[PDB]
Amino acid sequence: NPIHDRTSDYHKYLKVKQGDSDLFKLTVSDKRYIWYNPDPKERDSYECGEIVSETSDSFTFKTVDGQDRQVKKDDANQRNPIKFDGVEDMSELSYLNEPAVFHNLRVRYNQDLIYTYSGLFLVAVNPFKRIPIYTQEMVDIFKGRRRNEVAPHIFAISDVAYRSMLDDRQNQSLLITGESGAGKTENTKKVIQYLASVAGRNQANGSGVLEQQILQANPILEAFGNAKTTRNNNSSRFGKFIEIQFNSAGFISGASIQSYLLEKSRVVFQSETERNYHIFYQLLAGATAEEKKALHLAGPESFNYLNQSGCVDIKGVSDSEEFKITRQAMDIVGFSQEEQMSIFKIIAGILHLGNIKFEKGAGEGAVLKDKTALNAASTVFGVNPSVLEKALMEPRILAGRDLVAQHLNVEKSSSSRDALVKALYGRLFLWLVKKINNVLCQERKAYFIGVLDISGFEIFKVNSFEQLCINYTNEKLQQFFNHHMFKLEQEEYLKEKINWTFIDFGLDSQATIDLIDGRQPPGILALLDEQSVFPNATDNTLITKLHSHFSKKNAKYEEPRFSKTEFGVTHYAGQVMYEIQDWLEKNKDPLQQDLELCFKDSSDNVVTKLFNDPNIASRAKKGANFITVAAQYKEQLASLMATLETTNPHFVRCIIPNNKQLPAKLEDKVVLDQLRCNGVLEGIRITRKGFPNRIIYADFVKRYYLLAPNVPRDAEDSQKATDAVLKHLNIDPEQYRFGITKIFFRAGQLARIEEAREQRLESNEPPMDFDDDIPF
Ligand SMILES: Oc1c(Br)cc(Br)cc1-c1[nH]c(Br)c(Br)c1Br
Ligand SMILES: [Mg+2]
Repeated sequence: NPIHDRTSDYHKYLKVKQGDSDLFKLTVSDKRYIWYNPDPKERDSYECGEIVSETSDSFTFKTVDGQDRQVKKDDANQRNPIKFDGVEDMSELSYLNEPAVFHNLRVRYNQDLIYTYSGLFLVAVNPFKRIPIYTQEMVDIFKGRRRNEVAPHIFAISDVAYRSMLDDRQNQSLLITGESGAGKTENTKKVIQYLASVAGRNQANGSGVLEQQILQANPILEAFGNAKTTRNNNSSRFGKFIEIQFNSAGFISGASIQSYLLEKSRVVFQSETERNYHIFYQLLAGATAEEKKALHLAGPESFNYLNQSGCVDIKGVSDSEEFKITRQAMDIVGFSQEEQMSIFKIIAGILHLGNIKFEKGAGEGAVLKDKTALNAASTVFGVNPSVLEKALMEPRILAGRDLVAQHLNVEKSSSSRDALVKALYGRLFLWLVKKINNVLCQERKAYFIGVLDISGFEIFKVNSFEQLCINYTNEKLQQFFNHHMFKLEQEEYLKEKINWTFIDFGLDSQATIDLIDGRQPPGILALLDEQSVFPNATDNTLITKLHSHFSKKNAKYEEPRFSKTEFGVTHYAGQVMYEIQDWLEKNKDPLQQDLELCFKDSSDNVVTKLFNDPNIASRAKKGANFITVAAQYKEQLASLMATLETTNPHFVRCIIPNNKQLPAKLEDKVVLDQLRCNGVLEGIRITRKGFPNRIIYADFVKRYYLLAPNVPRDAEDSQKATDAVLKHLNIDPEQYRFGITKIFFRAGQLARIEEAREQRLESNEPPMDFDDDIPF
């Protein structure tokens, strides 16, 4: 067994290295140490000092240099006995404080051990380097193992979820949190892998093929939906809820993906040093010359949407090599060889349209002198060039009931062309997602395990509407954790009347969540929508309204003194200053009907669908206007949170080590912030200070029954049989507390008492054998 062979890759890569004699001499030392601050100014930079002397309320230690300071014992950050350094579960630490909890993560991380448990939830500090812990071999190890039996691993919590789904017959979900570039997506993938191989049919195409498809899906989505931002080379610019469905038996019956809030302004604009979506870069430098000549493609720097950020390559990635993998996945899912081409015709077309140059006519209406790009785009799109032209600069609109044709100036024509682009892409993602889900969804599920993988919290120099929506979400998920961890939990202890003194773990971002989506009184997204429907409304009228409502009124809000177009929101992960520029047209999402009228008329069977399929081209109507971006997302989100609330949640807090995407560089001010706002320690204090073990006296007969002399799975009070089954074994009763519909146990006490009789081969079935028919 690899688990026990201290030679296996399992031991080499998942277990902490055996120490040496010097270490032992140290581990048994009688000395006591303190975690202190060499420089008060910098709280998060700690040094280990030896406690030299003490008094009733204070410790006195010597610093690294040699000077001695004291500190009242209450404000002392005691260092845990070094036999703890490396603990796979910080729930066990004797002293639970920031430097102590950070030192364990340092120790383990310096050993390439990225996983550690902080109670019921797992932790994952980005390695920023590959580690052989996700092989089929490591998959097999974890399958069917109790969490205690094995080391912390994304595969463990997955399995744990699985058993719980099968056992309680309750749907489950894996919520992976983290800021931008912390591992969420990487860990997301492992959950599927493990879940696909462990609960899959061993390949009967349908179930070994259905699984290959499920697996081949993500690369597709990551090709058109991910990109290089200044915080991650593979940033997920759209969230998603992946659902893995199981039949009543417990085998993978199917899966379905639900995309969310895709940053579609990226196709037309990328900040300095970033990249458009990979998809463009792959097809461009990865397509056959024959294909290269059919879409009139050329060098990335030739296309306006790709040559502006000053970055066309990603250190370590081969767009051509990646382009292949993409086509490889499209085939596994089911995409036709025809469909795929359109996909690229549409992408080539999105590039050409962006090259289109509008110029001032003799008058103020813009003109197109060069038709080269206009026709290239129209050509591969199956549309009519002159129709497109007229649609771009002279869109017909209604004046009351009149039909007036507009004549956009350069500025307005450009923006229209961009609206076309973005609209084109957004539909395609949707479609690609839509198309895909029909392959993977072909049987009514019995149960499912949801895997939420969103865009993490981000703070760029210019933060717009997308960034507000993104952080709004990251704030919503965070509260989902708080609620479940402290709110629901404590609320459970209160009525049981278990005599639980309420604790306020100081974690609650309701004020911030309210300032954004609240309706009455109106939060930010409310006034925004309201401004979005008023005729003579402008960005200025908007920030002013926001200011008007919240400046010097709301605590999570701030009106800057250095700007008249930015407003600051205080998030759990930090304050974020938002530029209000373009929020109106962004929230309205405009597109000229003539353009939409121009594409429905497309010869290409893929494009046509984008503008004709109602669930692709349509848009809800909110009375006299269409539904706003801010309104549907709030709606989509609320729907998810509704879906989430109906499951049993498993948390995984991913932690970025530094801000340089570098391995072996765990910066401590960075890590500590994350652990702080994430509420990790608080997440640990609650499991320690609480009784998380709980079962009614009915299910008490499930495992604790014959414990004792006489006292079976049957009785007419099981509350009578309670204090008799453990009392006989005299289990500390100060460990549990019998409040009243069921009974609680403290800190995995159910476990020690479990193995008391669990790993009991003494009478477990080796009494039959003593005076058998061995008597004559
Ligand atoms: O981009 C547009 C536009 Br300009 C107009 C409509 Br009507 C729909 C889309 C679209 N965008 C995303 Br994103 C999705 Br999903 C869809 Br449908
Ligand atoms: Mg991600």
